[PDB]
Amino acid sequence: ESGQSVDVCNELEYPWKLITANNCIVSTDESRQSQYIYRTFLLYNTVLTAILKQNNPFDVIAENTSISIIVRNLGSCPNNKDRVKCCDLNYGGVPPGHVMCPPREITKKFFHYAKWVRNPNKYKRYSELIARQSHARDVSQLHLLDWENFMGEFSSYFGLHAHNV
DNA sequence: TATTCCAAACGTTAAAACCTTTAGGAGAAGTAAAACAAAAAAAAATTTAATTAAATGG
Repeated sequence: ESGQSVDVCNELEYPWKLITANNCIVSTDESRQSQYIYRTFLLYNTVLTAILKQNNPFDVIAENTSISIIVRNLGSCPNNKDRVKCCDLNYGGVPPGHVMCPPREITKKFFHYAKWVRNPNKYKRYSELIARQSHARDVSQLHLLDWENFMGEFSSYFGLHAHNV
């Protein structure tokens, strides 16, 4: 009851809603974290594309593309192996090196969440994917910790307040 | 001792395909009636003998 609950998937007018309702799903905190990670890594991909003097392999949503093979291509970042070796990439701006090296399993679960889009109607098959507890509690919570570490260090790297989420 | 990924079996959720149940139309044998013609059986009429009714007659 508390807060603004008027935003419901019954967004028609009294009779027309009485006839049919908007397509909708169940939202829960864990899928919300999945979405946060998703949007933030979309932002990260956009910034890479912007400062890149080469293509951005992390920007292709095709099928045969697999985060596994791309990871195998690029590999763990030197000063932090949990990250990825984006330091060697080619930027039109001066290479910041390690600065652009996100974690590993975070990107894995990001890609698996992304490949959801093929059939959104099977929403639950990936609704929670990134932050799933499939112990695994430690694994996924520390993955969230690593992701938010990347988020904050990026934000500080460009003066962005951590509160802009 | 204890990693590290790299590969690999397994479960579960959708898609797709498949069998199902019912519904509408299509001939198809089966029953039946339509009709056909002999056969049998009944009916109809026939003719004589017998009977009686009546006139002729001991």
